[PDB]
Amino acid sequence: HQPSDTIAGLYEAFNSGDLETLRELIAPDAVIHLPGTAGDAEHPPGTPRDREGWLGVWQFTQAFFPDMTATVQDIVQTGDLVATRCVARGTHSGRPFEMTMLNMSRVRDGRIVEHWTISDNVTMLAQLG
Amino acid sequence: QPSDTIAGLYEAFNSGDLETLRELIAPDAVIHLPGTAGDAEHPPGTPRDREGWLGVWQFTQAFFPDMTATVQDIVQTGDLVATRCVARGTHSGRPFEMTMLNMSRVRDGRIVEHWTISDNVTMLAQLG
Repeated sequence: HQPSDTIAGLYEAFNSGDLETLRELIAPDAVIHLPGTAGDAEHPPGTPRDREGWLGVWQFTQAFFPDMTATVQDIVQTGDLVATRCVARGTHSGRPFEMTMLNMSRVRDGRIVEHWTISDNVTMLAQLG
Repeated sequence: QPSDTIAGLYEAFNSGDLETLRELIAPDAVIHLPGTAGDAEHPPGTPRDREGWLGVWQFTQAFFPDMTATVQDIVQTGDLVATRCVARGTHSGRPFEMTMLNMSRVRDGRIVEHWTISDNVTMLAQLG
């Protein structure tokens, strides 16, 4: 049950802003598949990122939603593959939101080497307005 | 096995096989669809039942008649199955390829709870 621990560790490290642990748990050359909403001028939607590209998107999001946290609700593991359902919880200027995240991660030697994630942004925006 | 149920589900969606869909999904299943699937009568975040889900799926099928969903990775622990799928098609001459992530609870060979989200923004970027 090591890969499951890696992924649990990841979301805790994101919540705490723990860069050292994030960089331990994600390989520098990991293949990160972010959703189309995270696409920009340099990465069109569908283009994979590396670790530091992912951590860059995370930091941008955190600037807008400084109290946003992810809690793991369900986790399943088979071999080196871990899938998770999380709930992202925060407030936008005093109005609380609650958004589902679904993730799939490949772990090798206790490091994430591939990751897919999508968030239910439309539901979050419905809650805020 | 629960893995077999979920593999059967996506095959049944691809084939348009309503009979098998209704066998594999309990009528009272709790279906958590993304906010894009919300409307005037069912606000974003409100769970649906099977027939509500199959209603949204029929609209989606009618809109992208050549779309297929292929299970790429499947993980199982107990009664919980997660899948990564790729939805593929060609919409009016433009090919598209979009990730779907799903999580399903299976009991007695039927889906009783389901969460799904699809990377719609990437799909729309590929078409326009």
